[PDB]
Amino acid sequence: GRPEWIWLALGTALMGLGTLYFLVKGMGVSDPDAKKFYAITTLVPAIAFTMYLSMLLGYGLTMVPFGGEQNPIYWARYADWLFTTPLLLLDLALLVDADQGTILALVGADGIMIGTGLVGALTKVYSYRFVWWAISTAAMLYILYVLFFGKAESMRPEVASTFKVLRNVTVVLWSAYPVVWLIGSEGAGIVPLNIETLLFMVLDVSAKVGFGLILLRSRAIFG
Amino acid sequence: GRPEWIWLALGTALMGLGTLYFLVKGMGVSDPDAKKFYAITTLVPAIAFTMYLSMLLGYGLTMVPFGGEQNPIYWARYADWLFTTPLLLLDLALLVDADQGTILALVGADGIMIGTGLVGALTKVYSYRFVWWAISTAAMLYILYVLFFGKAESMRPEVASTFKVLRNVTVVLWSAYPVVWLIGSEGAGIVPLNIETLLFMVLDVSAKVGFGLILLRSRAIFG
Amino acid sequence: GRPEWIWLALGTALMGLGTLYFLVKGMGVSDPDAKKFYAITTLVPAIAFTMYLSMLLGYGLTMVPFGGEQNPIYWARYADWLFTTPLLLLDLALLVDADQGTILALVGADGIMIGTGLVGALTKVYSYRFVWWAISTAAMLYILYVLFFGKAESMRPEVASTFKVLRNVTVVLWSAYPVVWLIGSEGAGIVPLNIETLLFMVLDVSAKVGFGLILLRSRAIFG
Ligand SMILES: *C/C=C(C)/C=C/C=C(C)/C=C/C1=C(C)CCCC1(C)C
Ligand SMILES: *C/C=C(C)/C=C/C=C(C)/C=C/C1=C(C)CCCC1(C)C
Ligand SMILES: *C/C=C(C)/C=C/C=C(C)/C=C/C1=C(C)CCCC1(C)C
Repeated sequence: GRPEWIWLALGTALMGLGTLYFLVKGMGVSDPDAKKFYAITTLVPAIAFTMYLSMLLGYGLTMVPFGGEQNPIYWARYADWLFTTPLLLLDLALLVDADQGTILALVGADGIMIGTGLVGALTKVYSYRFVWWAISTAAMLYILYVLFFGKAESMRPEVASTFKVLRNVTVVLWSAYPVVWLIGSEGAGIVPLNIETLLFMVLDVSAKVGFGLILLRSRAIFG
Repeated sequence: GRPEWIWLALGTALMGLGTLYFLVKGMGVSDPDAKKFYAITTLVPAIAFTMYLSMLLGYGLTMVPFGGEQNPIYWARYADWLFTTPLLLLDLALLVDADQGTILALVGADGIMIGTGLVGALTKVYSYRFVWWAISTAAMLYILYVLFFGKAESMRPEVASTFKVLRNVTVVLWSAYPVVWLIGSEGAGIVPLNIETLLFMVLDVSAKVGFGLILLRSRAIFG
Repeated sequence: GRPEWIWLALGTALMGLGTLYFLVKGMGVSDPDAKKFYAITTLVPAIAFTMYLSMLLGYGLTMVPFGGEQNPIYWARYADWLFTTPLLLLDLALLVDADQGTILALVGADGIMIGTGLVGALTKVYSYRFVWWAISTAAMLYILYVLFFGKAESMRPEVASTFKVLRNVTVVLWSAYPVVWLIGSEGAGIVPLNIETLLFMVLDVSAKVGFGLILLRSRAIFG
C-alpha cells in the first residue's frame, strides 16, 4: 500500500530481534547494577518494536492538513521517543553515576524536546511547525550540552571509556533526527516520506540496538 | 440507557468506599515503609473510582468501527490500568525489596501490556486487534514470570507469607483479563458487553480492594 | 483574533524570561541538593512556556459542545499542570525531606486533581462538569491538608522558614484556580474567557516564577 511499508516492516523485525537478543543475553544476570542496564536497554527496542508495528499496520499514522495538502504524519514515532529517549539518557546518566538533579534536567528537557516535536508534527499552520522544531532543537542542544559539560576523578576507566563511546554515538545519531524532520514530510517536504522512513529506521535501529550492543557488551555495566 | 450501567455504578461505589476505607485506615500511620504501602494502595482504587465514574457518565466510552459495526469501547479502562497496574506491581516489588532493575522491568513490561491492549481495543482492522492482544499477553506472561522466578534467604517470614498470597491472587485475577477481553466486545464478541462489564467489575474490585485489604491488614508493610 | 491573545502572549513571554533567568542563575551550581531544586524549578516555567505558546498559536484550544453552545476550551492548561504541579509539590517535599510515601500521596492526588479537571473541562453534559470539579477540588483539599498536617524537630531554620513561605504562597494561589474555573468559561460562564485568561496568567506566573524566585534565592536549597 504505502511505499515506506518495507522500511517499517524491516524496522519492526530488527527491533523485535534486538529485544529478544537482549532479553536472552540478560538472563542469569544477578548483579544489581547490570540488571538496571539490561532492563533499560531491553525495554527501549521493545517499545520501538510496538510503535514500528503500529506504523506498519497503519494505526500510528494520521493525516494533518497544511500547505494545502493532506500530509501523512506518523505520530507513533513520538509515542515511541517519549519513552525511549529518556530511557537512553538514563543509561548514560547511570553509567556515570550522575546526580538526581542532572537526571531530572535531562529527562525533563527530553520530554520537552519530544513534546514540542509532536506539537510541530501535528500543527496545521505551516510556518508554526518550524517554530516548534526550533524549540525542540534548542532542547536537544541543551541535552547535548549537559552530556558534554554536565565525576571524572572518581570514575572507573571502563566506565569513562564506554560512556565516551556511547556519548559520541548519541550526539551524532540524535543530531540527525532534526535534520531529517526538517527536510522530510513533517517539514519542508523536499525528501519523500519513503526515504524519510528509511532514514529514521537506520537511525532508530542504530541508536537503540547498536547503542544497546555496545553498552551490554561492556564491563562498565557491572559493579 | 446502557444495560451495563448498573455494574459501572456498583463499581464506582465499591472503588469509592474502598478508597475512603483505606484513607481512614491509613490515618496516624507514621512508619515510613507502611506509609508507602498505604499511599500506593489507596491511590489504586481512587484512580479506579474516577475511571469507573468516567464510564458511568459516558465520558470514557467511544465507538470503534470494525467487523462492520459500531462497537462500544470503554477506553477509560486503559487509562485506569495504565496507572493502577504498575502501582500494584510496586506494592509487590517493595514488599520483597526488589532491586530497581527488576522494578523497571516490571513497570515497563506493564506499560507495554496496557499500551498494546489499548491499541488493540481501538484498532479498526479486526484481525489486527488480536495481534495486539497477543503481544499484550506476552508482556503479561513476562510479568507473571518475573513475579515467580525474579531475596529469599534474608526475607522476613511475614513478608514472604503475604507476598506469596498477594502473588497468587495477582496471577489468578490478572490472567482472567485477557480471556475476558478475548471473548468479550473488544474481541470475538461472544459474551455481551453487559456481562463483560460485570466480569471486569468483579475482577477490578477483587484485584484492587480485595488485594488492598489483604496487604494493609498484614504486618509485612511495617519495618 | 481572540481577545485573550494578549494575556497568552504576555504569559508566553514571562514564562520564557523566567525560564532563561533560572537557567542562567543555576549555572555553576555544584551542590547536589541545589541542583535538584534548580532542575525542578527551571523545568516548571519551561513547560508552561511551551503550553502558553501552544495556546497563543491556537494548538492548545478546542471547542466543546455544552449548554447549547460551542465553548472554547484551552486544554493545553491541563497538559501544563499535569507536569508542573507535581514538580512544584516535589520542590516543597524535597525541601522538608518528606518520605517517599508522602511524596507519592501528593503526586498521585495531584494527578487525580488535574486529570479530573481535564475530564470536567471536556465533558459535554453541563451538570456533570461540576461533578468532576467537585472531585478535583476534593483532591486539591487533600493536597493542602497534607502540606499542613503531613520533620520539625530535626529541621534547619532556613528550611522551615522558606517552606512556610512557599507553603502559604501555594495554598493561596492554588485555591484560586478552582474558583476561576468555576466562574469562568469552563464552568458557570459568568466571567468572560478573556478575563479568565488574564486571571490564570497572573496566577500561573506567580505560582511558577514568583514561587521560583523565592525558592532559588533561599539558602535552604543548599545542603
Ligand atoms: C530511538 C530514537 C531516538 C534516539 C530518537 C531521537 C529523537 C530526537 C533527538 C528528535 C529530535 C527532534 C528535534 C530536535 C527537532 C524537532 C523534531 C524532532 C522531534 C525529530
Ligand atoms: C485493577 C486492574 C487490574 C489489576 C487489571 C489488570 C489488567 C490486565 C492484566 C490486562 C491484560 C490484557 C492482556 C494480557 C491482553 C490484552 C487485553 C488486556 C489489556 C485486557
Ligand atoms: C502553574 C500552575 C498551577 C500551580 C496550577 C494549579 C492548578 C490547580 C490547583 C487546579 C485545580 C482545579 C481544581 C481544584 C478544581 C477543578 C479545576 C482545576 C483543574 C482548575
